[PDB]
Amino acid sequence: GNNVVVLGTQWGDEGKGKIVDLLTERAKYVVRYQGGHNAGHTLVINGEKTVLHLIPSGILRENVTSIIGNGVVLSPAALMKEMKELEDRGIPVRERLLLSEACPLILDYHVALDNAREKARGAKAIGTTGRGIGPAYEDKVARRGLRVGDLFDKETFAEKLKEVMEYHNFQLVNYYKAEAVDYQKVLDDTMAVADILTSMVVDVSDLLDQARQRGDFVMFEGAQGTLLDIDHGTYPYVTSSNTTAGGVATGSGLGPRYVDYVLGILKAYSTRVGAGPFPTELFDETGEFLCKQGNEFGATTGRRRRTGWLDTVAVRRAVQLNSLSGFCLTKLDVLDGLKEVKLCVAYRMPDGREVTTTPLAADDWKGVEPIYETMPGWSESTFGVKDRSGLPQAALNYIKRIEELTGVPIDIISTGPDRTETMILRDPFDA
Amino acid sequence: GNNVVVLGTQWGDEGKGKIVDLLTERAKYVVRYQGGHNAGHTLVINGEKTVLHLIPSGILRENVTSIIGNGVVLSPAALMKEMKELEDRGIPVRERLLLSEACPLILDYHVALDNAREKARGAKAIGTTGRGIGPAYEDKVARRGLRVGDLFDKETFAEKLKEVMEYHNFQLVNYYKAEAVDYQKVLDDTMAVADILTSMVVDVSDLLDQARQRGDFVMFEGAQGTLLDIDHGTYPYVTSSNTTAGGVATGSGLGPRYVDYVLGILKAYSTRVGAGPFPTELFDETGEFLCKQGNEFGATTGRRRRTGWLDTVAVRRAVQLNSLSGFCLTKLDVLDGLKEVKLCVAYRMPDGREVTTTPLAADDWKGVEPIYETMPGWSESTFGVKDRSGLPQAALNYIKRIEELTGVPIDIISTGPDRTETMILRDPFDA
Ligand SMILES: Nc1nc2c(ncn2[C@@H]2O[C@H](COP(=O)(O)OP(=O)(O)CP(=O)(O)O)[C@@H](O)[C@H]2O)c(=O)[nH]1
Ligand SMILES: Nc1nc2c(ncn2[C@@H]2O[C@H](COP(=O)(O)OP(=O)(O)CP(=O)(O)O)[C@@H](O)[C@H]2O)c(=O)[nH]1
Repeated sequence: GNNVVVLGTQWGDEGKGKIVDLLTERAKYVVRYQGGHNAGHTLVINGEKTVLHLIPSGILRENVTSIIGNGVVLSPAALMKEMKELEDRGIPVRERLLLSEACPLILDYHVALDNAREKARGAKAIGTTGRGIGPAYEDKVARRGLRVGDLFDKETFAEKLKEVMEYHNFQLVNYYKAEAVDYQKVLDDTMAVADILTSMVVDVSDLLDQARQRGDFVMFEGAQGTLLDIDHGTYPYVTSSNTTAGGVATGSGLGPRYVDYVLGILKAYSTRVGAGPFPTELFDETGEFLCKQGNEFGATTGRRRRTGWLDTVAVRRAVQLNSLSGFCLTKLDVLDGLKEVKLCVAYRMPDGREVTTTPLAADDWKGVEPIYETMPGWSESTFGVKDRSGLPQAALNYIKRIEELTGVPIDIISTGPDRTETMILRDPFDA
Repeated sequence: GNNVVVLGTQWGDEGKGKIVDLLTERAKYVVRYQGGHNAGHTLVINGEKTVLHLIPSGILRENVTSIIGNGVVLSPAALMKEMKELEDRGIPVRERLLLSEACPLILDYHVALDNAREKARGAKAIGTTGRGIGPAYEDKVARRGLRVGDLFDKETFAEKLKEVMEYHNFQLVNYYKAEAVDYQKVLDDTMAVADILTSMVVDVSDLLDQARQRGDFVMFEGAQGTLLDIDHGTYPYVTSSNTTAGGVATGSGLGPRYVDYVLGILKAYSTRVGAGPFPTELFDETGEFLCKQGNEFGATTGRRRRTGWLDTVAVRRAVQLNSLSGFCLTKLDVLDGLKEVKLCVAYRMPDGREVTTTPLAADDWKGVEPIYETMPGWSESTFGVKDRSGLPQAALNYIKRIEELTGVPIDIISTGPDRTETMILRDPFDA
């Protein structure tokens, strides 16, 4: 197809970064449609290692154009840092990037509200940890926030900031007992970068329809994982935004019906961070293995990342929330030199029932125990394999059950952290 | 199709009621996907005439299940009053109605916020905000609110409530100088409707996935008109949620790829309630003519609704934001008896450029001059016309021109409020 959606089907750490850059070679336009500065996509350019969090992945491509859409909450502060980076590293970012007028803006007071929230509410529980993504979203809904649009009219921009800034300053100092935020400084700061942003502004949903009208290849990138979707996920342990394919129409302004293909990235085993339900977690040695063999540690003060078997029951939930077209299985290599592999195919509830559908985020997940289906292992090294002819019988057998169980096939198979380590059985853009 | 979506392509008040009642005779399932107790739909409940604001008119039917999808904010207080209302009338509401667990709850403190917010940020001349819909959405997105699913753990609602309420009385009394909502009252009232609300909860996403797999006729319905969309509408002047079709994946739990036909209801002309750009608004006799014959009175303390000719530039945005499948033209009969008639085909920008796309809320609406096509009208009344042939050549020219300027077929025409006064040219379901 031409409009392809890419995203992780679990809780993150699916290993999205590789496939992305991979699909970014056949796509003309690239669009971020949800969330904020927490994309987490690492790259390398000027012989130095750089990690992007805002700029889409396609900025490297010369004849590609990357767009940040209406669904992304913006932070000039974080855009100027990433640009400055690539510009220094020699990348025409200004001639390659475009943003929506409708993008909600995160300003220092928005980080302050967050910083002051967790500390207070409870510095050990999930408040929200600094970048004010939630406050930016909340101000939006309530119809008091600001957008890139506003920057066009400076006179008006100054007055509105003061109306918003006072309501927030009031609750900061008065409620939270935190130092206030100087309106003049936020003002100085944003004006200094105004004309940059304003100059990258474009009519996105028009350009997108126009792009569809002529058959250009577009790829939509979600930044976080499906099972953390503010609504549909394992609530209350969720993230600030919607993390599913359905947020694409809302996020860019394209119709529901022009979503042609939806690629769901898929790790061969599972991992989660922070508390939250995790039915197939492993407690002792295989658990250790799946971590040691897969690089499951840190990456941002990540004390440690939990691991367990592939839960088919939740993957199925993701299949339905996204109307997934096909999969992209990652890290099958970690499974090598393993006695066997289990696939979870149903749960046992605390009342004694056996159920094939994710329990409502209102029933004890801590109670559900996984009915595992065991399968023979494989000692052969899959790492690096660049065709399926070299995949063992057992490897192909594990695939089929995941396919037979989920009711969606695997079009891309990944066999290593390197580009070359991939098997494109189909490719979203020609399907 | 089979998964049908029905919604307003303009600024609301397009005349959806009649169409929805009509389709619910064909639908096995009816789904609300965005909104609150706005709905507003006069049902002549077998003798007695009643105005439903939350329950779907599809509840009056012997073989249709009605679902309040998770994108709708829920008010117990409100739904109980509608239950007994219909249960008094003899309708088994309690057994054809299913609520999703993800539905945010609207409660006392959300309305009393609304009622204070209006006082201060409003003025004497009908302050119609007091509902609590904006507020609840503000709590959801900030992972700070309660849901229906929360009711499944009585001891935990008790604590999470005191917290979200602690935060709200601080605003009510210290910022707004209004009073506080009493906690034990709100805890008490809610607990007395709990076992009822949790007795109707169901796994929505699966249910729908089942009916689709199974091929049943599922209908989805939007409450507010398209250009009021929190995102792609006239910013200041937009509601609190997402009115377009994309709100379907998100408020129900059914991915984007499974919406089949997206039917947009168009009014023979446009009207507007309140502030905001209306580039074709009429200030002369024709307006009075349109308002008068259309009965565009707000059906209560209805300050006259703004009027004007139909706007193809505005209407085209709608088509683009929802990937419209076909139109349903209403109140065409209101134009009977008009020497000639116009339609807007382009907007003239101040620097002369004539264009076919609305100003991206920024380089303003206020400055736009409209460009029309004046075509002759009709005299011969078209009320009740049941066949394509019985329409005058002037009224037919008109329809075909909307079709041309937009590129979407008018598949359904309404020629009177009763149900027999309708022309089905395509039929969304068997299309
Ligand atoms: N061994 C192995 N490593 C892989 C494979 N595919 C990717 N990797 C590696 O695993 C990691 C995958 O995560 P990354 O590529 O950063 O994407 P992501 O983790 O989904 C993005 P974020 O975590 O910010 O949402 C990378 O460090 C990459 O080199 C694979 O097939 N096998
Ligand atoms: N003369 C005439 N009257 C019509 C026609 N179609 C509907 N009506 C009248 O339209 C009015 C509006 O219908 P209704 O369905 O209640 O409102 P709505 O447009 O669905 C919803 P909202 O106001 O929330 O946007 C009704 O009061 C009905 O009496 C028509 O084709 N001709």
